[PDB]
Amino acid sequence: SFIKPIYQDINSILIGQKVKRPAGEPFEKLVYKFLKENLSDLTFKQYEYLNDLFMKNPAIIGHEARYKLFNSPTLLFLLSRGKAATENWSIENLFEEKQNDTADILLVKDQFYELLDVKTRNISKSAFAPNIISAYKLAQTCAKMIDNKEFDLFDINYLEVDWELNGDLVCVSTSFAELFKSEPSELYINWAAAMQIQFHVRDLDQGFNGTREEWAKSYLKHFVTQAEQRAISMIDKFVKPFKKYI
Amino acid sequence: SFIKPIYQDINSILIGQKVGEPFEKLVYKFLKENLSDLTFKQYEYLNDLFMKNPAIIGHEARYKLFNSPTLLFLLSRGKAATENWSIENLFEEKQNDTADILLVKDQFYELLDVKTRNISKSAFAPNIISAYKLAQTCAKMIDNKEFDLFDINYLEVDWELNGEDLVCVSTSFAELFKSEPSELYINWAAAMQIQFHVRDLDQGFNGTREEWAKSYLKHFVTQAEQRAISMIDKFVKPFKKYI
DNA sequence: GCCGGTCGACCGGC
DNA sequence: GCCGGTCGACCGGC
Ligand SMILES: [Ca+2]
Ligand SMILES: [Ca+2]
Ligand code: NA
Repeated sequence: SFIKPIYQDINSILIGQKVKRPAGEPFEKLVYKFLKENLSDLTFKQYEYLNDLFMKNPAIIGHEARYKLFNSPTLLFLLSRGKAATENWSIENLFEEKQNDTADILLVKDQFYELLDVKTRNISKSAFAPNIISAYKLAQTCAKMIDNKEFDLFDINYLEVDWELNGDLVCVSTSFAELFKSEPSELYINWAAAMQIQFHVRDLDQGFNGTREEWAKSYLKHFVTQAEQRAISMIDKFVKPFKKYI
Repeated sequence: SFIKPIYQDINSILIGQKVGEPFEKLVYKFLKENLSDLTFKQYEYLNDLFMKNPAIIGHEARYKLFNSPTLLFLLSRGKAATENWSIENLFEEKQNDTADILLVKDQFYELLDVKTRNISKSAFAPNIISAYKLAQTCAKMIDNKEFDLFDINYLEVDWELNGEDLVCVSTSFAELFKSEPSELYINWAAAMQIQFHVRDLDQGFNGTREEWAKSYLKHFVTQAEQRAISMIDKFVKPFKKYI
């Protein structure tokens, strides 16, 4: 992680900070801005990242060509836009943001990538652990890590930003965590909720003590297990209760 | 539908005015200017139903005000929020709310939900309403035998950024309970949500509401079964080889 | 404490 | 044409 080193300054900086008001999504703008002010050469929005990468090789055109530019089936898988969209990319037609992009920020250096996703959170309101990342996307991710044996390329990390309403919104606190540093098997997969791993960064454990490859293998086990179970529970929850009306 | 008659009226004005989109607010206005009398935001309606009965208090009691195991289900905000309600502590908008707009007149409820559709970006049908919520609804409907109480209608609002702002391009209007059930797409991963564009929605169903519920339920059961099988093939067969 | 449903609308593979 | 996964968080029942 490139950002733990200065997490305290981030912490201190953000705590206090305020934003306008019509959820606290725009708090991420500040993270990016701050990160942009103390890690300039490592910080990109994910679209911003693709852009630079496609600008650096203006001759490489066409999506299959541009895809080769990643040098990593896995990173290829997490950061890249679609074929047509890769096809039609151009200096006059840059990538813009996209709800469904994996990361909110990339910190990259010496060909190591940190994918930062910023979970905002209204602590005054209830406490509903939010979507973290797709369980299925995380699974395909692991398969690739083994299949290409890319176990020392990137990490997925989270920066919670707590805030509350005050006349203006203001961050009262923040947490930070590392995905690949948590227990694969304790991860809560919410299937209906777009199959999203769900937790509060605050409460995420970091006691994991094995290799990255092991982690992938343990996650894939958890996933498959929960997948089998879910298939079964659907009969109970979704069929059984309604057979009677037929 | 208290909308269908004046659909022409609505449509006409909608096209050409500007403002994720949120013309949802726009339309409300029209319906308020022209129907201020049976036009509520869902939550607004609730303050009204609660303001108009200052005697009844606590939740157990306040739900009787719905006089409907079904509307209750679809409209209620739930024990604690309801218990804690009072004129100095009114409901606000809740992301979770079933409806965007509510037209109720002579004890018939029209549950309206607009769908904004960036018509320039993609043809990605949006979530229309959780299929499982709907199941529960149909079940209640059946049970409590209340087929002539409420409609769930949609009104699409297309748009593009042809200018400094967005801009409505055109609209559409369908009725969930006029569609063929067995035909509705249930995207399980997407919050178990029925997905469609209003413009493409079949409106050719000619049975009883009782029939519609019975058919929709069969469709749900069938589709819940295939999804469970889909999971094995999609999220189990392909990864077993890594363990 | 524990658990999992809902709104919102969004591409892109073949 | 046919399909369906993804980000965003967010509530209440026992
Ligand atoms: Ca985020
Ligand atoms: Ca809506
Ligand atoms: Na809906």
